[PDB]
Amino acid sequence: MQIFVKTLTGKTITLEVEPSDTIENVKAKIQDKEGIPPDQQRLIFAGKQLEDGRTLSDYNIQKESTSHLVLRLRG
Repeated sequence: MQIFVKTLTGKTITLEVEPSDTIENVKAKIQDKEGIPPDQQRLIFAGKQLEDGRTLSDYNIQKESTSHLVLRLRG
């Protein structure tokens, strides 16, 4: 499935993922496109920060017809 990530400029990128993928795995894909290491990424979905050891399904991100996440820089 596809997800959209609002980057630090207010623009977006797209990632291809699976619902059971871990948050850490998603951050690795964001690092590939944006050059921000996973330890400096904060991902927000539906107002909640996503935890590295959790999966996308833990947050029901796949239930939305369009999956919208927001990237913030730690610090």
